[PDB]
Amino acid sequence: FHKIRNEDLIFNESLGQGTFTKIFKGVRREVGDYGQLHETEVLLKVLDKAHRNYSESFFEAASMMSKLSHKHLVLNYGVCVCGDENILVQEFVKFGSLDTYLKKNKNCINILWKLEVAKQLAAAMHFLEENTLIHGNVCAKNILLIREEDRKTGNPPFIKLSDPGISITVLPKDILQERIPWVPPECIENPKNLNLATDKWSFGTTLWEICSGGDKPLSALDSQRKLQFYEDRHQLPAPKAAELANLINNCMDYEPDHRPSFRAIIRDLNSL
Repeated sequence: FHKIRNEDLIFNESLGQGTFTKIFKGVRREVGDYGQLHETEVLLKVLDKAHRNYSESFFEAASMMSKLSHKHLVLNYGVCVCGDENILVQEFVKFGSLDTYLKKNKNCINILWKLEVAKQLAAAMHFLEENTLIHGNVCAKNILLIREEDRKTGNPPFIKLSDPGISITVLPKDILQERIPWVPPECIENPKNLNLATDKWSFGTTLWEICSGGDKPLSALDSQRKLQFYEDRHQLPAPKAAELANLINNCMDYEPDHRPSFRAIIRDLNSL
């Protein structure tokens, strides 16, 4: 990761928090192409100082993801590790996270919009799978809406998959349990079971979010009941708009080896 000086960063408003992180809108002063000076809007992810021991995991998968370039993968500009800070400097996406967008615009999002977003996410995951790169935290909160749909000009929405944050292989067990049903059953059993098949399960959970107007699956269950949901081998309910329900359940297969390739997933989506 390219190193950015704290002096070139301005922190502005808080945009919320992730796991052991705080998120801010900011500005980066930089010299761009042709030597032109820019003041570039950025997204700043700050690891909590109290959790500095997660800094290696905080940067790792993000870095590996940034070693591959792809139109559906978020751009990381670099890191700021001046002083006692651990900061990821990321492109600022105009419309933010998909989960909030789905809820704010539920009445204005139809099946064709959901199908296009599902196809784009599948394309990103197929690219990762072909590169045998595990993401590890596929969820609607980690999908960013670059561009809104514009029916008047035929433009579909356009999304990017963002970074996974600190890996589930190092997070406390109580946090993994709260992340059911995004974290697959084999990873609740053993977080070291994280593998490519992990992302297929979470992708199914993410499709459920996309189809459920930003509802969170199993949000009414506490961690104990989320555990028993997996022990009883339950599946998620079909979303009211159930067009993707079979694909969701096919991806959320309790046998990791039976989860379909993203090539097959893309073929299924194209058939709808």
